[PDB]
Amino acid sequence: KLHKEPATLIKAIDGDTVKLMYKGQPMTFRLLLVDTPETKHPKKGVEKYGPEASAFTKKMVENAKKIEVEFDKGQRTDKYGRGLAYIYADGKMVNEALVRQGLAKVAYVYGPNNTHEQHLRKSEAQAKKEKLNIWS
Repeated sequence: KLHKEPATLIKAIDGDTVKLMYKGQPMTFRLLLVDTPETKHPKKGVEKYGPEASAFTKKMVENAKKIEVEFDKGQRTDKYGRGLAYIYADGKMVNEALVRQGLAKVAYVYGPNNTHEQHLRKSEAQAKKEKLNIWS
């Protein structure tokens, strides 16, 4: 079973990445299962909707009373040393909120870190149906 753990916001970095104090250690977290438009992307630097997805993740974690991280059941850090997790701001999953607004698409999923994949795909199908942001 997955469980939520407390964390503290240090800084939002991009739509898909936030730095948190987790267990008294500063680290960078990559949001599981979502691909956002980026402002810190190699070659293609600032993409269309990159500003807007960065601003949305920043506003959601900055205004939160409690942030929690939920690891999935496979590896907990990627090859760049980033924590791989579902991030919750006051009980609402940031990964799902971005997909529901059309500011992220669900990533190509493989491997054991796939628990909320069907939930996110349902939210993406709704954002697409409503022609929101990435899908307008």
